[PDB]
Amino acid sequence: ASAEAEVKPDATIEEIRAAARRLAEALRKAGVSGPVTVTAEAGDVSFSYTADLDGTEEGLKRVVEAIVRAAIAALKATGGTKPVLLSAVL
Repeated sequence: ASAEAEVKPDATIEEIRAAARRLAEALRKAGVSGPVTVTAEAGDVSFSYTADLDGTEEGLKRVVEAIVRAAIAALKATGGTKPVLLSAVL
């Protein structure tokens, strides 16, 4: 019930979404269902959201969009000069 990816500061939006889909896809690969709390950590800031991972494709895309939301907040808050640790906990 845990997944992490480290995103480079210079990352494109496609790269961020790729990381997000890897995290949600790893959570999908345990038969594991429930509220997922996602977090993006960068420097001295952290942002978290909760998305329901229910089993539907639509739940997966919700979780992905929460991850990408948190990630962009982190990169904006650190000026795109610091790596971002994406994590998703179930």
